Amino acid sequence: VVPRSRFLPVKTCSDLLLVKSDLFRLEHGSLKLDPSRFGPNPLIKLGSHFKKVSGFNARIPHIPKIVELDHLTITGNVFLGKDVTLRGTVIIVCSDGHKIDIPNGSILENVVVTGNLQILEH
Amino acid sequence: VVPRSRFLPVKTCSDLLLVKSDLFRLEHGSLKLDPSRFGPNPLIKLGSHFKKVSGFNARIPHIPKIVELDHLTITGNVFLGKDVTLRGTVIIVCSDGHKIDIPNGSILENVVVTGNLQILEH
Amino acid sequence: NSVAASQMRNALNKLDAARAKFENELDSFFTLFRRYLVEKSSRTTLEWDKIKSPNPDEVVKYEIISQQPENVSNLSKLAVLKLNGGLGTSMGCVGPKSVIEVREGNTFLDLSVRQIEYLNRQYDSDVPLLLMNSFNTDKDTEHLIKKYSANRIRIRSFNQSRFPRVYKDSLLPVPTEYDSPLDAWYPPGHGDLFESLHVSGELDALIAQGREILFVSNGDNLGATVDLKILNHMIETGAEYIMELTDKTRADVKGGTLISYDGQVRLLEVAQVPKEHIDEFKNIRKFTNFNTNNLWINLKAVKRLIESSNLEMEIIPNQKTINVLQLETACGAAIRHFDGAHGVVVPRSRFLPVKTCSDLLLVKSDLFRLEHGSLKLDPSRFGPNPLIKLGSHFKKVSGFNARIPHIPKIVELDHLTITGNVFLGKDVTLRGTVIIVCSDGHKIDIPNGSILENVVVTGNLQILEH
Amino acid sequence: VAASQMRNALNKLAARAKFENELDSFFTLFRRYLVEKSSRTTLEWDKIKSPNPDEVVKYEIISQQPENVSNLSKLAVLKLNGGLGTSMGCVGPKSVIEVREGNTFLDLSVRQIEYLNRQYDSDVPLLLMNSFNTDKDTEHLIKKYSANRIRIRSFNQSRFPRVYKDSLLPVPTEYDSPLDAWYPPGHGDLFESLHVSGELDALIAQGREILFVSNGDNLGATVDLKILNHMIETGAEYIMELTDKTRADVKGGTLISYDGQVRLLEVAQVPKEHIDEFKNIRKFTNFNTNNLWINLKAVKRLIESSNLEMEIIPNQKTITRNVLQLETACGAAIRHFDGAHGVVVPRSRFLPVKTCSDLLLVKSDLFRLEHGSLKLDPSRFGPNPLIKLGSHFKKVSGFNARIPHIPKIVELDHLTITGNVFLGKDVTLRGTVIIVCSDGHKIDIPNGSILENVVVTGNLQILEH
Repeated sequence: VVPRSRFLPVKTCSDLLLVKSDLFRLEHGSLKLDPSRFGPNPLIKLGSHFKKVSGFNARIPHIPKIVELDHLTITGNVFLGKDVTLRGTVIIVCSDGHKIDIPNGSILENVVVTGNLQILEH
Repeated sequence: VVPRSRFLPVKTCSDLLLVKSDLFRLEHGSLKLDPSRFGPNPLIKLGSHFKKVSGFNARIPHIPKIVELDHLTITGNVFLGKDVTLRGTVIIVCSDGHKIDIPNGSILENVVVTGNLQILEH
Repeated sequence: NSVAASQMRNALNKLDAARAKFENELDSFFTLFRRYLVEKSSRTTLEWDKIKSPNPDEVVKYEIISQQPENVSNLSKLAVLKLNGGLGTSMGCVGPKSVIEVREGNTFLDLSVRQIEYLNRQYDSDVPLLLMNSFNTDKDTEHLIKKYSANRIRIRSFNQSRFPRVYKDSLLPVPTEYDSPLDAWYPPGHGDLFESLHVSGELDALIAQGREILFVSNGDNLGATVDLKILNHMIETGAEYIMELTDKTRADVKGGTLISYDGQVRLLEVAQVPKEHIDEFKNIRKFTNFNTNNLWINLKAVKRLIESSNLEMEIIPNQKTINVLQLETACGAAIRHFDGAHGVVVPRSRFLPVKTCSDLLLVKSDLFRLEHGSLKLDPSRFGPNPLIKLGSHFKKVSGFNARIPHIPKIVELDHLTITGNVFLGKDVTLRGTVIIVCSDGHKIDIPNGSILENVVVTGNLQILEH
Repeated sequence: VAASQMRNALNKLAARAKFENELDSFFTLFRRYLVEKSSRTTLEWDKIKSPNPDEVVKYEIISQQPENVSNLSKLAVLKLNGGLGTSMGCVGPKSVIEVREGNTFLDLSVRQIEYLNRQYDSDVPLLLMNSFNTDKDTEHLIKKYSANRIRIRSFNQSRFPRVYKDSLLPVPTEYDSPLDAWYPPGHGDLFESLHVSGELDALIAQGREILFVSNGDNLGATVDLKILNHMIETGAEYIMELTDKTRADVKGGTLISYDGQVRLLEVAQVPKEHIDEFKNIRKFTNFNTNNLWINLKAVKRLIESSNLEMEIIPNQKTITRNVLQLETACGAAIRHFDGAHGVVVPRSRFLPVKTCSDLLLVKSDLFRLEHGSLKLDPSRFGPNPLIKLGSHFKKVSGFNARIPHIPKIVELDHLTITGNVFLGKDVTLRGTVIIVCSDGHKIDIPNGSILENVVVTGNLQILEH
């Protein structure tokens, strides 16, 4: 037996977000977990507009501060802004047809988010 | 001929957002305009769900930081989170029968926002 | 008196009533209100520097109680009170929250009886159930208690205090007469327990009836059975107050805990943590426990501290518009003012609260069996219980039954969260994580027999009898 | 080490005139880069001062100067022309994009100098400084202006190589190996190339004393006589036209006195600690409108002694086979010139056309056209209306799609149009108009509608019955 310390798989862009976040520091080719972080890692379930890697960067070009997040699950067509913070449980689910722009700096915590929202450069 | 300083009518909950904001420090019963603020007040055209004071408080229970705003226009049924910052020009227009919930700590700067976003305490 | 205080004692001069002079009520209100304003001057928040974490003596783990004693004779003294001042409007109900059907037809109060009925029978004893009511509930409870005529329990109810609500702006005692509008009073919290417990004379009568300890629990806590091993621990270590604590889960933060402060154990709530430090408090990793409000309180000690008026608890100035101001206190806070008073951890087994219809689904499911008024968890179930977060079309109880008339098989479910207008069919099974979220405007009928497992469900779907 | 790597790799050839004098002129910059790349490339903040009436002249002064006609014999006019028209959908130079009443940029300038000439009897030469991305298309194009009251001439600037950002080796290998591998090194290249062409020799040779340089896409850059005489009375060798800065132009360049000389401070030269002060338009009130009056003789001498040397602008860019484009700005050269200083003009002489929004403005009843110049309407009391057209309006094609009939807007303050919106014949836009149309919708504003102070939203289709 060995601790998950050494089971850190990247199967899926959902895994790509985890290892890209502030939840890890990169030292000598190794992802060392934060001292703050005293649990299991958060359960990230990004839906499929996040499957391919071009899709994922399109949508998460600025990795959110996820250090106090348990369960994130995002569904449908969603674009996260710069400097977004996720906390507790965040369920964002944009239904077929629509698309949601989550504003820059927005900070979501224990919340279900749904609908249309388009944000455009004036 | 005085400076506009000695003209600060409060006719409308738009005026109310202004005088209630980080634009002014209060001191011995007088609104002192913030020193950094270089020139004319920002132009605030809140729409009609904002007319009565009841509605105003409904949607802005947390006056957004606006010390760097020029133009804000808000039309339709819109709710504003804790710690919003409005820089430059913000236009939030929400169509008939919709609703939009601006998420806590969002930094809206120079944008047009439109759509239908519900944010629900999970 | 003070300037604003002599204006309120002037209302004590301001306040068809033959020898029923509620001066007792008015006076107790005065002491609180005056001090409320006195504490209005200073920072009224414990110094963070001097808050220290409890040591094994002050907060005893469960294992330590567990394998120790078992003494029947003890029941001679034990009494059981159930806090009953709550209305059930937040669950969409006219009346005492505790008369809502919670499981298989049984109300909270039924289950209270059943559980105690069975305590009395198992050891041929006579322990009484005590229902502390309030002016909002007292009327209904005395009628509702009449049903158990010829049971194996002596249910005895009593009212707490009536206190006058105030105005946020003018800060003057809102009403005028012994009863102008009912929606003008308020019960002074469950800290007001002690005064009206002895003002009713249940303090005496219980001591006189030969009883020495109350086991106090909430109306809406189904887990709070009588733990003999505790009644013993409390009686051997001759403690005068025992608070039951359970491990704080990620969604328990806001709740208060016991600390060690100036060599006493006392109850720290968020309101009494300074704003620079609240986040540290809410940190579950630094505050492993919280108060379940399952309290064992030495009756003798209550008399002592009441007659030597020392029982002094923090003021919660809750505000409601019917803006207005309600000054109330909590039973738990008094803990410091008791000799040998300490805390005891206990498993969630006995923290089973029904705040919310989301909680109603949990306790209604196959996840529990009902034995002797007790919800015993399945043998299969070896974890934490599932996190159920039903959205608001589920807030009132008529709404919830409309929508979940047939409780789903939830035995292998972790996280369920449903949002918007959703109707669950007969024989639905939930597994793993189920996130059903129907957006504004729409409504989703989940077909009969449907079985959802690790799935996000969304959209419109209407199902109609052909 | 990066030096000899550049000079050796740059020396490979694979022609009658050796284009080396540029590849070497490059090496001078490309090297300099390394030197500065290391240490401080930020002027000491603590030494900057705000100019004397000496160093920035207000118009109040110039306003009353002669308006001399007989010195056009000293004037030669230049427009910068290395800019493409793609960011407006179009292709070819920017300068040939229809701007007003079928007139391109080029057309309007020609019309103006032609007018200058005819009205005054003077043969003022027009000069288009092209680039490789414009030269040929401008050479054939200009030939349309045959038999005119205008002596038009063009020329090309330098064809510097791009450099690979990571490897720091030059992009091309051959004299033509991809057309992606070259870049024109900015309007600071003006002099250097004005020299290599020989118009510099020709202008002096033919008695032209002063160049009046302006951007291609500036429509207000007319010849101001009132300024010409100021410039000659003072004998100053370089004059930079500056205009007040507003909310929308914080990060434009401005002019300052600094350790004895007047120079242009751009944002890059400011310590990262200080931009929260640089952008206070209470403290830095003008910007370089890029209308530059310039003494040709002074240019000759300065080139000959290699005294002209502007601030390095790296500008990192990308193309598919990241890369670096070291370039420079004529405006910044002002320090090296003697007597040099600035003059505060009205915004009139700043009318950039960067965007189809600008295009709506200059095409509207806001301006009457007269002999190649946009005259702003007399009634119009103060600042131009603020036009923020959205993205379906970016390309010129789309613009014409939706506004084939420029709306009357002489009384507009703010217009914002977002989404897919079509505008009828004879619309009038008063005050504030906000038309925002959601994703997947369309809105047809009906003929002769008067929108004044409104928010319009929805989904209206209007169909020829």
